[PDB]
Amino acid sequence: EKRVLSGRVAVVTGSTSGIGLGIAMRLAMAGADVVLNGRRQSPEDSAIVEKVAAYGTRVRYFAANMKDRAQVEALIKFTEKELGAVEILVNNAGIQHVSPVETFPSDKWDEIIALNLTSAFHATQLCLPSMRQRGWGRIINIASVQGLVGSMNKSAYCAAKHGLIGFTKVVALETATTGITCNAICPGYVYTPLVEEQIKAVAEAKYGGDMEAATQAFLCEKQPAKAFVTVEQVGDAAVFLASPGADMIRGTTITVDGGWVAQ
Amino acid sequence: KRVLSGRVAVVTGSTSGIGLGIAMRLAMAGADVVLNGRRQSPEDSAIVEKVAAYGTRVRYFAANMKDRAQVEALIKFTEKELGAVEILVNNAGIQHVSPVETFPSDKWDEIIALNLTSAFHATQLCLPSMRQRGWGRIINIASVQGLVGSMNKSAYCAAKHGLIGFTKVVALETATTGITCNAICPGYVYTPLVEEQIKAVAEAKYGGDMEAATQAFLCEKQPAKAFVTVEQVGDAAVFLASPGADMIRGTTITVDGGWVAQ
Amino acid sequence: KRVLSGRVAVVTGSTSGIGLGIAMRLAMAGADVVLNGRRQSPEDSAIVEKVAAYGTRVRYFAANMKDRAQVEALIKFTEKELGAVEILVNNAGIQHVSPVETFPSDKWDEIIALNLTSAFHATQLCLPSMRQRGWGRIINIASVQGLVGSMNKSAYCAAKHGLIGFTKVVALETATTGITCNAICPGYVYTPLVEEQIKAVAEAKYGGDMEAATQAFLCEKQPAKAFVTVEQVGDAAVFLASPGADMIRGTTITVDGGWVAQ
Amino acid sequence: KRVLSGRVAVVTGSTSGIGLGIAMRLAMAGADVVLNGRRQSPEDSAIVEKVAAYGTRVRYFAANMKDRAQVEALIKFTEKELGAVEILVNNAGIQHVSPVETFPSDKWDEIIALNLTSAFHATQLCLPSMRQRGWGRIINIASVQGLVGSMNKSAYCAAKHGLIGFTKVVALETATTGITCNAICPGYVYTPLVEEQIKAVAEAKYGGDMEAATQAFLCEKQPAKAFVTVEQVGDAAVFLASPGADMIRGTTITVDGGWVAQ
Ligand SMILES: NC(=O)C1=CN([C@@H]2O[C@H](COP(=O)(O)OP(=O)(O)OC[C@H]3O[C@@H](n4cnc5c(N)ncnc54)[C@H](OP(=O)(O)O)[C@@H]3O)[C@@H](O)[C@H]2O)C=CC1
Ligand SMILES: NC(=O)C1=CN([C@@H]2O[C@H](COP(=O)(O)OP(=O)(O)OC[C@H]3O[C@@H](n4cnc5c(N)ncnc54)[C@H](OP(=O)(O)O)[C@@H]3O)[C@@H](O)[C@H]2O)C=CC1
Ligand SMILES: NC(=O)C1=CN([C@@H]2O[C@H](COP(=O)(O)OP(=O)(O)OC[C@H]3O[C@@H](n4cnc5c(N)ncnc54)[C@H](OP(=O)(O)O)[C@@H]3O)[C@@H](O)[C@H]2O)C=CC1
Ligand SMILES: NC(=O)C1=CN([C@@H]2O[C@H](COP(=O)(O)OP(=O)(O)OC[C@H]3O[C@@H](n4cnc5c(N)ncnc54)[C@H](OP(=O)(O)O)[C@@H]3O)[C@@H](O)[C@H]2O)C=CC1
Repeated sequence: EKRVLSGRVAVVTGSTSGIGLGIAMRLAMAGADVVLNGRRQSPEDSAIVEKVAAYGTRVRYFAANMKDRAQVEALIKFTEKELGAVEILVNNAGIQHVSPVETFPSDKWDEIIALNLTSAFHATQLCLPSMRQRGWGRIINIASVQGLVGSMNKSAYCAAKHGLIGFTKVVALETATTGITCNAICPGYVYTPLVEEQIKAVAEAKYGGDMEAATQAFLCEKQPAKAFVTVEQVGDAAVFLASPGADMIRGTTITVDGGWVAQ
Repeated sequence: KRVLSGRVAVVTGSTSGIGLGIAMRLAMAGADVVLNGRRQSPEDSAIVEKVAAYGTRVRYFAANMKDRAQVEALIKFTEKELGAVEILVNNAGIQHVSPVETFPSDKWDEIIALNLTSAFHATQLCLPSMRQRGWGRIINIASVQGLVGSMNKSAYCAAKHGLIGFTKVVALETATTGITCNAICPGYVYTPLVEEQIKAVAEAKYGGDMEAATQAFLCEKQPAKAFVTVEQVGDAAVFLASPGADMIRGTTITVDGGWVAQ
Repeated sequence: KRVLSGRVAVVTGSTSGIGLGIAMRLAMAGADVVLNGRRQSPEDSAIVEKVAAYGTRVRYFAANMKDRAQVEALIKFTEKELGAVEILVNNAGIQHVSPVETFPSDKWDEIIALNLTSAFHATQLCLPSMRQRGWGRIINIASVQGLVGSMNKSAYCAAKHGLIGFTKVVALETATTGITCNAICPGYVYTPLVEEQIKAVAEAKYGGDMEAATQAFLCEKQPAKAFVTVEQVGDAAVFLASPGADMIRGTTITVDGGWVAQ
Repeated sequence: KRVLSGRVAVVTGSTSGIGLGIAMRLAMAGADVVLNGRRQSPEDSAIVEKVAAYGTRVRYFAANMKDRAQVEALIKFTEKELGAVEILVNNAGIQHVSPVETFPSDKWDEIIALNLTSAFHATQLCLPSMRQRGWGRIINIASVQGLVGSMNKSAYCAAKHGLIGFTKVVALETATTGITCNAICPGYVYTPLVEEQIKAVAEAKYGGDMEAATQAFLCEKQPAKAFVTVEQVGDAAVFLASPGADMIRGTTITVDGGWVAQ
């Protein structure tokens, strides 16, 4: 019980890649046991368990599609069996689809709402009773600057992320007199596959295949620091929210965005 | 000579409450109006007559906004009867009060479907004509609950926050055009949606006393200690639809007696 | 007849720009108007005639809003000439562009004094009469720079943020009365305050090319790629002063071409 | 080996309350610390000893932050005793509760001077060294009152709103450097600044009952029904000063028991 989160059991959805893996790493570094998650029996990154287990805590991986409420429940029940009560829930799994509103596919709209907002509701609902019984909990929702402002061609995603922030506030208010907090982190751009795919698409469509020009234009359109936020930095924000100094941080956004929301 | 003369408006869920008040004010300002609700015969049998009193063309079309095909049928009906949809007011909406832990899955899905996704469907279906004609207004009826949270309203706060985010994106995609998209955020307004909540509170806490329950409900959130009216929400819709609001884009007009100010 | 018929309005700094545009729209809506600037002889010698074209009573009073005693003289003049101040528009404001490191101390103080503290002085002096009469409108001309920051505008963003916080408190202190207080937050409007900035940018970056400098200046911040007009800011003031805004309290009306939405 | 080892911090108004809590947390995290208040002999004779318990270099310098020449003296004292100022915490602040109508002109000016303008003076004096060194933290202690309004706190809400606006500008002017600027927004914390307000309420409304007044004061605004602690604010400052916060720029860290969430 030396490190700040020693003994706490965390679940990070969509932690085979990107921000989720970064968060899982930082939580383990801080002493938490961690359950990793994605859709596949074999993640594309075969080393994720080894990477997170390097910090001396207990780690598991469980394949579950967060768009299926029964699989969300399976992920929580597996954690309870393997490691113990879920004490830190990080709702992170998420997808993007870029399109003008007029031609935004109906199925893509529904999919983004299902994963990026409703899945967080399902998991939070499943975890809250145990947290209430134990008198402690953290629900950390990975929103976006796109939950606070709009961007062109991201209608479904901005809607889901705004919704996720509204959901965050309600959960925090319903738990405000308890040792359970609920907060959201709002990253600006982070160089993960979700962003790389977008930059590749505009590089081909607009910049003659020049990935450096496309990266600079994509980043600097929105982010005054003219640099990406890192997955380690988002993880550090998750560790902060999970720590005792954040016992009275409730229903808020921690924006880690290079200045995007400031202007 | 009226400020919206000749404009064709569609107001979803306009058989009752705020939607009907908006329709009334739009017609007072000279717009033709298509009213809408789920029923072949709305409960209020005089809604067409009440809105038609201001000398504009009025229609009613029954369509459930949770069904994309019926949203499309509403838009096509308007195009056929009155002409292109120029003012779209996404207003139909529902509430369900429950703690998060026991919030029914189907009730969450229903609230997201109507209070957020149906606005996406109707906006998607109306924007092409608006772009072709170079003018439009999309007015989304959000809530103070789209800006802050309240206990036992997780789905509704989520949907209304999401509706405001959607508003911003549509406004930005149209920012260099004659189309604007904005949201109105009312505080509490005394409609059946709120009356049913006050009844539940009166029965649980105040021995059925609606006078007492209404004041307790209102004063928990609304520093003016008075309700916002359907006419006031309609006046905000007229303002957003008028030429003075050509450069109001992607914003919230909050009409809430001070709720968000504190 | 007209919505503000007979109401007595004071618009500070209404010899130019947004203030004159607000005064014009308030007069068009039927209000009597007191115009105000620093000079006995405003640069624009025609302001009283331009505002008086709408058939209401118009006056001019020279007073520097940075001096509480001259604020009081303006209110007293209005009370003697036209009657009690019913609509107060706190609009006079200045700008100074500089990095924080070299921002002159006296310029910081001057911006705080005019763009924030003068609104407190005028509001304090007008509220007793509004309370005695059971009605009032205080309309504070803020900025998008009261909601977000921009480089090289530390004092102005501070003052305008402060003005928005002040607006909320005044609104909460009057929430159960017939007095409201709100702010309007324009984006860029083509006034001398902005033209001077565009001139500086042109010389620093665009070799004196006003057109190039004007498109760069706008499109850095304002997605509509067009200026907001003084008439549009005036129409927002009329809306806030009307009966449909009786329950709009402590809020911002953002008229900005999409700036705050992204 | 601790996360802020070797960094030199200055915390203004750190003889009491939140400022002392921040100083303690920064030192626990490895920072050298300069404490500050108005008095040659602070009321708490032990502040230096308490902060120095964590094995870092600690100093105290008496200076009134409303006087730009004394802000400069504090910075120059720090440079001489400990080295370049790397972490600046603008914390010193005062409160005055009064309705707007009777708010004393002098108390308004005093609150603006200390709660807003002093942060500008100290920031302006510290930035040049931070830019040369390529690293810095400016942490401004705002309030939930910088994000929303409360009755009878016009000057304070204005100043704290302005401080948040200033924070954004400084962060944008430094966004491509190793300097960040951010604000912490606490809800109610049980310091003398709050205890004096509760005593006023108790004597005015609860017949001297401090326990009743405390619960009413707290529960009107703060859904957690508990006070935030000076240690928690300090932990937020340590987080902002840490490497994980290198890309947190121009934002608010709100530590308020849910106040802004509703
Ligand atoms: N990158 C950025 O700039 C920003 C990202 N965010 C948010 O960060 C979060 C992570 O995104 P990021 O790391 O960027 O994107 P990545 O695509 O790198 O990671 C996405 C993660 O989600 C998992 N995943 C996808 N669909 C499902 C599903 N249906 N069920 C379970 N797991 C799933 C993937 O795992 P697998 O493929 O193994 O199933 C992967 O682990 C998202 O919520 C995103 O909105 C917020 C702000 C900025
Ligand atoms: N009342 C308040 O305090 C506030 C309300 N709002 C918003 O105002 C909007 C109107 O609500 P309000 O007037 O209060 O509530 P009402 O219940 O009074 O009106 C709801 C309207 O929606 C219609 N409706 C319901 N479901 C559907 C559907 N699936 N398809 C089409 N029409 C439908 C009803 O018509 P029928 O029954 O005839 O089908 C009725 O006309 C909602 O979006 C609500 O969220 C926002 C802030 C405050
Ligand atoms: N232009 C823009 O893009 C935006 C402007 N604003 C705000 O709009 C308001 C008006 O600015 P705008 O019209 O652009 O600026 P202008 O410079 O065009 O007008 C400024 C007005 O203030 C008057 N004035 C200046 N100092 C004083 C003083 N001490 N006492 C009394 N009157 C004074 C001037 O009158 P005289 O010289 O005759 O004394 C003039 O009428 C300001 O508060 C500004 O911050 C907000 C958002 C955008
Ligand atoms: N307490 C709360 O609930 C909240 C407080 N805050 C903010 O926290 C900060 C500290 O507040 P809090 O700790 O509560 O108040 P305290 O009154 O407990 O402490 C105030 C500190 O400021 C010092 N001080 C006062 N005037 C000056 C001056 N002119 N120059 C230098 N130092 C001065 C005092 O030291 P000395 O008397 O020795 O000079 C004391 O150290 C303030 O900015 C306040 O607005 C924000 C949110 C909530």
